[PDB]
Amino acid sequence: SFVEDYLTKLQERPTIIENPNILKGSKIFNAIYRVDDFVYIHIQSIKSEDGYNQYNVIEPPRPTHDEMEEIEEKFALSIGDKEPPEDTKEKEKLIRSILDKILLRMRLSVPKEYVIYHFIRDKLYTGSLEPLIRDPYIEDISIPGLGHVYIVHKVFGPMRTSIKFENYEELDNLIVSLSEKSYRPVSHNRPVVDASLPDGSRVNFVYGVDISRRGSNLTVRKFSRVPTSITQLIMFGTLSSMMAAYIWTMLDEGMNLFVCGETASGKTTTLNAITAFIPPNLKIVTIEDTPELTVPHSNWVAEVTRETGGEGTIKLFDLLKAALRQRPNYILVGAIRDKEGNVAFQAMQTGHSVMATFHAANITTLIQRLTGYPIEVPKSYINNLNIALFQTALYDKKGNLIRRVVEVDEIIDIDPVTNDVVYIPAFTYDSVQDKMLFAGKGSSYLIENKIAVKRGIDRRNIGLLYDELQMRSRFLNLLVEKKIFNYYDVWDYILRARQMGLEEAIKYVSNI
Amino acid sequence: SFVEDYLTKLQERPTIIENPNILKGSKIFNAIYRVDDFVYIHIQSIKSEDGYNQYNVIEPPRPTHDEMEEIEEKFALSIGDKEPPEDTKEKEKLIRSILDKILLRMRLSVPKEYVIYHFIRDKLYTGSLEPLIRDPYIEDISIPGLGHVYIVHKVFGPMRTSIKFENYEE
Ligand SMILES: Nc1ncnc2c1ncn2[C@@H]1O[C@H](COP(=O)(O)OP(=O)(O)O)[C@@H](O)[C@H]1O
Ligand SMILES: [Mg+2]
Repeated sequence: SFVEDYLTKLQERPTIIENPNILKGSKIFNAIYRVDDFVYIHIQSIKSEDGYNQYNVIEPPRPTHDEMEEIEEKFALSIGDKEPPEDTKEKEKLIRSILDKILLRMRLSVPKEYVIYHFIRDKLYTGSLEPLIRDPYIEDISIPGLGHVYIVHKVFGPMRTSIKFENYEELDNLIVSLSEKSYRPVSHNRPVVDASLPDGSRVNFVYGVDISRRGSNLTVRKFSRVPTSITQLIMFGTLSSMMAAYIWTMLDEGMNLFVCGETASGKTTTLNAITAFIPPNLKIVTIEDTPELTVPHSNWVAEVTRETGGEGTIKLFDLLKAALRQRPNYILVGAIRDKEGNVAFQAMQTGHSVMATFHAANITTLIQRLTGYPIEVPKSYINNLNIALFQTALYDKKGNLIRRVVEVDEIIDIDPVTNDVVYIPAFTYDSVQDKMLFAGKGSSYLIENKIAVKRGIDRRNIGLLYDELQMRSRFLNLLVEKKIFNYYDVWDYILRARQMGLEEAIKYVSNI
Repeated sequence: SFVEDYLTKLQERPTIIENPNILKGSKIFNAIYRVDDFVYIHIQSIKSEDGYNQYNVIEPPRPTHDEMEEIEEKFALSIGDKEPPEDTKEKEKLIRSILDKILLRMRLSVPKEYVIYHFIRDKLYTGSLEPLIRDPYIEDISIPGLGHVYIVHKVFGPMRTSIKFENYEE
């Protein structure tokens, strides 16, 4: 076996372990754990001089270079005109079959199963990075330029791996090839690309020695295909159950809402979580530069922009215009920054609800940016946007990083004397006690001028609305208590609440 | 009676109603109305958690792939790299004439009227979508991606149809 082989070259043998969690804290060890049937990891407790532990990937041996060239060329010669299917499984099925035909009649330097591993690894997956992708104990992967691949391991922290890139052009080719597999090719014109690998891991590419002077570089950040849910956000303290119940009520009624803040404040995460509040039987069109939103609704159009360096380039603006003809109930724009913002408000003015993330720390800044170049939403249409929430990163007393929705504003008007926004802060934040404050009872213009009127409830039975709100807050609190945190489970519980009512829903989930 | 054929696989018995207006707005229902001679619609409420009720298309049975393929081949032959005229109604007329000419002495697994329906439906109209286009109670039709065709119905609101697209290429 390829593994046992490797061991025999060693000065002294490492102990086989199920996983590195046992090695935690320790520092006198020597171990090999299994990842795939094709990937074993050898971890060495002896630091390098620069304090890196060594992460050694054990893979089966590769065929010769000339063998590989012969195979690729034959593979290319077969089928070479036909395009492969889009479906990843059907694609791999086809490739393995074709490969099996070519190899059958060949005399290989290494076993067939090994040629197959490496061919598939390089052609369909992430090549020499694939073992790192497959190890669940890897958090982050970095190729900073020529040299080793560095990782952050959940047990050992930063480690130097046995994988090396010693050639500029080979490194360029890796970045080009991986970005193409991530559906968003780099180019010299647009050498910086954020995207996701097929497994869902986030990847950042920086292409070309003219920008990344030690060679093209990349960073992979692993993390769930399952998006963070609204119950997790409540448990984190990012928003209260009442705040979530409020948003839930508003999305039930088609309100337009922007999630605002600075970069990495968590805006996209919050937008994705609250999307689960959009009623299930509605049409959702998402428009993004790269996919991040994981919408659970069935009627979901997911559109992504494209840069070609010429004809065929499609921007958020173009997609948003097309959405006016796609009968969506909600349009979710990944981020609004340029003239697509103007079209977002056109969408609102034509009866489509909209959510987006936006870069602004407060309502004053949000309105200045919406109404100014290059967005130029006219002032009298600004109140089509109903709600702006503002989210920020902070440190607590201990120094731990936290993210908090620090204000939720209802947009009422722009005052003609003179050009200041009229708004109501429905929620605010006390940074000292780390608590969310509600305005609250009989403070919301949206509850008591839009929803109450639709309902159509009188100003003296308005308690009925605030009671439904307090109700939704209890149900959410209950989900948190019972540790219903998974995105799709939370979605199911929300749909369940739609389909038997709150009163019946709270009382159910109280049992477990 | 391709409708009766469809009906009999059904455990429950859809009421025939000829007009779905009389169901607005009932949360329980299992009925059938006619759209035209070749299209009946079976609508049904279920306990779906995402709030989509069922809109099932009832069309005549298709001829086999081999039957259809033979027909398309002969049709191509009968044209002989001649471009259609430029009118459109005179087109369908010419196409239906050629069809009769070709099906005249063929033996098909399904009635010849059904062969013509499907053939004309895929060649001239919108294929599997055509019943939805023909149904006057449908406002929106969406194929958002792989999965079901979704519609918005004047009586029932958004519904999930029985029509499915599960292959990227097609
Ligand atoms: N409420 C939260 N609590 C903790 N971490 C969060 C929260 N929201 C987002 N994150 C994490 O913070 C980082 C930035 O999140 P993201 O939603 O992309 O922010 P933005 O969209 O503002 O750039 C990501 O790693 C994400 O997993
Ligand atoms: Mg974001």
